[PDB]
Order: sequence, then structure tokens, then C-alpha cells
Amino acid sequence: KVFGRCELAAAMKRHGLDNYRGYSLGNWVCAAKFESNFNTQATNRNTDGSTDYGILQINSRWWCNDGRTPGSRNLCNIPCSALLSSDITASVNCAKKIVSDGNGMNAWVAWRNRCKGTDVQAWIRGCRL
Repeated sequence: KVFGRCELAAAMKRHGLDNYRGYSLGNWVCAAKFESNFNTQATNRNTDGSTDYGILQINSRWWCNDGRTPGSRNLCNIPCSALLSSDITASVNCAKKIVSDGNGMNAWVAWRNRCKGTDVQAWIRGCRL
């Protein structure tokens, strides 16, 4: 499913993402936008052979198992296809572990390069939530 900005903002808030680990809502919406274009079905193949999945583009080398990425550690113990679902729960739950990893939202390159230090608030403005 392709989300709307506010539709995604509400779902993330309800799933407990607002200010999770210090990262306000605007950060998560901004990141989803540049990582997957609000598309739960997005996938991207990387050079090392792993693939990124879902709205938050969670990587198959450490976080999920896709049965084709060697050295796959599967930290959120879940098949990667569970992350392409229209119900963002699994992506949200796994996202929480990645952000608690110690590296913060720097784990998301699009966040680092396009959201870090911008008016991330603009992402949830005009939304009811």
C-alpha cells in the first residue's frame, strides 16, 4: 500500500514512534518518504547482494531473512516479506530495534542525508493524527 503523509504519520504515532528514542514524528515520516516513497512494497537490491525492504527499507543482511543473503543475521527474526505488508507493524517493531542499536536514525542513509537537521516538523503539519 502507498501511504499518504498524514495517514502514515498517524499509523506511526499509534505504533509508538513519536519521539521514540528522541526522534520526533517528523523524522520518521521524512525518512519513509525518501526511503520508499511511502510505498510498503518497495525493494532495493544492494551491491553486497542484500536487499532493502518496505516503507523503512530494512536491510536483509542484519534485520530480516529473505533466504538469499548470506551471513544473514535476522535480528528482528522475521521474513523480509513480512515488511512489505500494508500493516506497518512489523516494520515499525523492527525499526525500533535498529534505532536502539546505538547508531540512531543514522542507520538510514536517506535520513542522514535528507532529513537530519531540516524542519522535519513540516512533515506532519496539517495533519490531525
